[PDB]
Amino acid sequence: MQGVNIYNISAGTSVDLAAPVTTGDIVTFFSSALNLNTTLNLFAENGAYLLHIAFRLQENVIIFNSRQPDGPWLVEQRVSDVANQFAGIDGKAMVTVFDHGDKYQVVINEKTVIQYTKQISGLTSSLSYNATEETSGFSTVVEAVTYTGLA
Amino acid sequence: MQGVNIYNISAGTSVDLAAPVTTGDIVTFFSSALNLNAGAGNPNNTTLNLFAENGAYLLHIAFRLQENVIIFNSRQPDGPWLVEQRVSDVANQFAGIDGKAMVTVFDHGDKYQVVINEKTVIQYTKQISGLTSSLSYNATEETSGFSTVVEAVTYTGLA
Repeated sequence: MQGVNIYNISAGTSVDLAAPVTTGDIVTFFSSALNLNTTLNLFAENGAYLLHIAFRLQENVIIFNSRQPDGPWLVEQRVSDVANQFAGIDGKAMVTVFDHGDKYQVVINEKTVIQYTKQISGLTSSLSYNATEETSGFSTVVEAVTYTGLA
Repeated sequence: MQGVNIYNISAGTSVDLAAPVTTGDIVTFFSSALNLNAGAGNPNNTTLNLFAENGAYLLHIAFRLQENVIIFNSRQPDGPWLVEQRVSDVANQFAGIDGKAMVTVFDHGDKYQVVINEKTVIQYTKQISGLTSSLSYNATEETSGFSTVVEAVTYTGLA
C-alpha cells in the first residue's frame, strides 16, 4: 500500500529501503546545507547504479549516469549551470526523483532538471549519499523520504 | 505533469496552491518542533487544513493534546462541522521521531490517507469531494505543538 519511509544518510554511507522504489514511486533528498563532491545514488539489488547524480561544482555541471554492477560508466547526460537549478532557495535544497518506468524525472527544488531515459531498469532497493564522508555542497546528513506503493 | 511545489506556511496563515492537489496527489507538512504537552492550558491550536476553492474544508486535521486525540473532519463553506473521525493516543502516532514531525496526506479519490511520519493513522473517507486549491496550518498566532512555521511540499500531476 501507499506508504512513507524516512531515512537519514550521512555522507559516505548507504541505506537499504524498507519499501522498494519502483514505477510510480518517488524519493526526495533533503539537504540542510547548500554551499556551491556530492553524489546521490539509487541502487538495484544486484548492486547496479540505477541512477547516479553527481553535482560538479568545479565544472559547474550536474552529471547523470548509470552503471552495471561489474561494468563501467555508461552514457552520461549533463545539465549546465549548477547554481541555476537551486535558484530560488538559499542555505538548503531538495532533490526529488520520480521513477516513471521508462525514465527517471529529476527535480531540484521545484525545477525539473532532466527526464533521464533509463540505461538500466529494475527496482531501487537501496540508496546512498556520498560526499566522500567529507560533505561538500550539502549537509553531512541527508534525509530521504520515499513515497512507495503509488501505482 | 508531475511536479514538486514548496510552501512556507506560518501559524495563522494560508497559501493558495500553484498546482492543485487532486486524486493521486500528495502533500506533506514538516514541523521543526514537536511539543505534545498541554504547555499552557489549551491543547487545541495545532491544525492542518486542505481547502476547496469554494472555501470548503476538504480535510481538517486537529491535534488535541489535552484530550489526547487526533481529530479528522470536513465542513461545507456555509455549514457546520460534519461527522468527526478520531484517533486516540496522539503521542504514540509520532512515536519514533522526537523534536520534529511529518504529516502526509494522500488524495485517493474517495478518501484521504493520513500518515504521521511513517505510520498511517487513518483512511478518512471523504465527506466532501473536490480538488485542494489551498492549505493552511493553524496554531492561530501561537506555537502549539509544531514549529510556528510549517514547510509544505506537494507532489502533483501523478495520476
